[PDB]
Amino acid sequence: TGRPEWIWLALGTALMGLGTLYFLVKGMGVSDPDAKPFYAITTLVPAIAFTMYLSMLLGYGLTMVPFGGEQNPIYWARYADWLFTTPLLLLDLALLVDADQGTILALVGADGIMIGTGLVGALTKVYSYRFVWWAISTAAMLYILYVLFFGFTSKAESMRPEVASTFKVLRNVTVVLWSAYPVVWLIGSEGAGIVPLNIETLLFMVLDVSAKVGFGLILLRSRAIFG
Ligand SMILES: *C/C=C(C)/C=C/C=C(C)/C=C/C1=C(C)CCCC1(C)C
Repeated sequence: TGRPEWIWLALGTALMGLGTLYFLVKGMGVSDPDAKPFYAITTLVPAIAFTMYLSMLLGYGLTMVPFGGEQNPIYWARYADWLFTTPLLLLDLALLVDADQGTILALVGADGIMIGTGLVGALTKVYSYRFVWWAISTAAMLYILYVLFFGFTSKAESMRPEVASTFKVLRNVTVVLWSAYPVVWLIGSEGAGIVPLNIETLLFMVLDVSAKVGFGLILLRSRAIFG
């Protein structure tokens, strides 16, 4: 179809694929059992992002939704990606600060709501309602971020300065990147359609890749993954 954004899809596929292979080889060569968890989870993020990025590049994960008097292109494959990749990244942090089971449960659930109402809004035909679902999805994200900032950061204090310092970095990267998605959605094709689809795809690959490959490298290169 030669759509104005295939350039960004092919670059995301390439970066996600590269990060996936490096983590895979870096994780399968480690003998520390207690380290496997982090490597398997971290390699699994790029992995999923790769496949979904490849599908969109090939013309899938796309559907036209009617609203605003137009037939808007909605790349739904993104949510199929985020549904499994966000809670997995949340788990990496949870296993890092000795996060309690009840906490992990609440974070995974809130995350489920976030992507759930997120896709529903992106598929809604009543323009104004799309922003209703967007509003609920965003609130769920702020909850997760609250727990990550106030809660998780407090537990990372019972760790060594090595585990507490690696978490603050991953927490900071997660807070900055996750915070930008709702805005990108709001002013993009799923929202006010102010920023064209090609730019939007560019903004997402940068965020996706930074929050996945950029997240994995920091976590896997550190020595705080050695329980
Ligand atoms: C690898 C992907 C990552 C780390 C994705 C993070 C995605 C978010 C924090 C997405 C948030 C959204 C909202 C707050 C509301 C509107 C719809 C979403 C799903 C784009």
